Amino acid sequence: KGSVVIVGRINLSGDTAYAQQTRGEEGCQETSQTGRDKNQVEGEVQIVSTATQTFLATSINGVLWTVYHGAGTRTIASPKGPVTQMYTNVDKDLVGWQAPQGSRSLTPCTCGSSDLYLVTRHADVIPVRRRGDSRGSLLSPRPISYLKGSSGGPLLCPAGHAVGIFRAAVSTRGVAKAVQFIPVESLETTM
Ligand SMILES: CC[C@@H]1[C@@H]2CN(C(=O)[C@H](C(C)(C)C)NC(=O)O[C@@H]3C[C@H]3CCCCC(F)(F)c3nc4ccc(OC)cc4nc3O2)[C@@H]1C(=O)N[C@]1(C(=O)NS(=O)(=O)C2(C)CC2)C[C@H]1C(F)F
Ligand SMILES: [Zn+2]
Repeated sequence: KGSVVIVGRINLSGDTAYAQQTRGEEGCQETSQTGRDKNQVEGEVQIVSTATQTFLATSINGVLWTVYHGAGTRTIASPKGPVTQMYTNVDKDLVGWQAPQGSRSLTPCTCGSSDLYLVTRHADVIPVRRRGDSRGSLLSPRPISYLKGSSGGPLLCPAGHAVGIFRAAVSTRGVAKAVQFIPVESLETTM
């Protein structure tokens, strides 16, 4: 199987969040096969792809994290070739690689706030009220299509710290009313 490939990023650096593509589909396929990706990486949230799926990955504390259901055990492409996972936990649906040079990491949240914000692959910033250790409700439910492809993205607190990694959606008749996430403390213990 090929490597996971960074194909874009969610730009959160200014006042407006927006998605940027950094590699098209043909270059993605080539880079997945070689594992050699010379592109410059920037930012906290990467858009990533395999031959068959596309999703997100988020840097927290120097590790680029994503979901096992997207990445499996795959290496990630890098300027020096394929990079093997540093963390794999199928029970948490969690994998991680060393964060690429040029990326910026989020800091784990320590404030205990329940007012969260989910960042999607389309750079929507979606308010979510935390409802448990691993769940939160959308303030404005929407069709699940709007969340598809955003696993591996972050939930952030009002100060912009990482609270969790988006894992699964709670859906009724195709409407997403809530999200399920890997809490950052689960990452912190993994580290
Ligand atoms: C494969 C898709 C996974 C499945 C089902 N699933 C759901 O969300 C389902 C739907 C389908 C009914 C919505 N809800 C749901 O279980 O709710 C229940 C309350 C939750 C409690 C159970 C949590 C289960 C889990 F998550 F831990 C999970 N652990 C796994 C571990 C190992 C593994 O090894 C192969 C597969 C695993 N598979 C898992 O879950 C996930 C999903 O779709 N995630 C999102 C996404 O965007 N993926 S993605 O980027 O498009 C893609 C596919 C390209 C990568 C955010 C969703 C976006 F769509 F909203
Ligand atoms: Zn916080």
